[PDB]
Amino acid sequence: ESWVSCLDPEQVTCESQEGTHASYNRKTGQCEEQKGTECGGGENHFETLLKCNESCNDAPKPPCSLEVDYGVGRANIPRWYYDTNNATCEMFTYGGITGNKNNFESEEECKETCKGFS
Repeated sequence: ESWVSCLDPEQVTCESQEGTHASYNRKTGQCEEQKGTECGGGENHFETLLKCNESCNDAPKPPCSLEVDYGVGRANIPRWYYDTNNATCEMFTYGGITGNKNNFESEEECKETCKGFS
């Protein structure tokens, strides 16, 4: 149940080693890379960003509880994301770069999952 690590307190960074790891930052609602080797904190850390993303995709946490993330690529794939700041579903240009749980195929899906569709 690696999705547990996703929903655990963030792993604390470390200035001992130069090695880096992935961790789900609840303040931004996305997986981020940071330097450190398990120098205290929670179990919220992963081998890489893909492992983090997949773990947080398997997490029960509603997609509407995460912020908009359509990647930072240069693709042009229309997809729907929930805006947590304006509390509304909008279409964004998917860049093709990973993402997070907040990722919908349709406006209906977005709204219904905010209602609590599961």
